[PDB]
Amino acid sequence: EVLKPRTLADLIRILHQLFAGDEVNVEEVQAIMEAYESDPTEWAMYAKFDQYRYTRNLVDQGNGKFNLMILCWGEGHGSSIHDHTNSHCFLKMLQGNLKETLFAWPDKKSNEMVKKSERVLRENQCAYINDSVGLHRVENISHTEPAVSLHLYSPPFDTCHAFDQRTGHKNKVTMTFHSKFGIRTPNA
Ligand SMILES: [Fe+2]
Repeated sequence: EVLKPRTLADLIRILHQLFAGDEVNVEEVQAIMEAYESDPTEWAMYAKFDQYRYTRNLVDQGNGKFNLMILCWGEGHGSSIHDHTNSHCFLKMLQGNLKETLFAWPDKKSNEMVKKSERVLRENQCAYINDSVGLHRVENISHTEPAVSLHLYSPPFDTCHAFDQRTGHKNKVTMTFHSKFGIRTPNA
């Protein structure tokens, strides 16, 4: 019953329809993204890794409605604890596996941060998060294999906050692209 995109190209086309409006059905988007069968032949042009940290690779600008990007996690690479600047955020596995740890939001008080949930995203699985759901950290589970994920943010955003697990203090972080449309960006 779920519309199954047969290619990354089909999926992008479907996403343009699902975000053409002002409403967006989260479970519907989640199911269609999950239904797409990851095919490395179709997204290898975006799979540009860096030795020391993960990379963000823009695939499609979604007519200003959303950003679609591919994130490449080297061996052992992970993110900090961050928020998502009041946007919808979908992340689907394209290769390997990521461990998502959901964190609760900190008070004004300084305290160790509390884990709310911990899981591994399976092959082709699509997960969903926004700021009302919680904060999270994402990491490659493997020290011998990469992980690759497909992320969709609506509306688009280029700033977020990173959180110190020990205190809950946060810092604003401007997010950058490693590449856009298969083309490396100036200055990593
Ligand atoms: Fe995230």
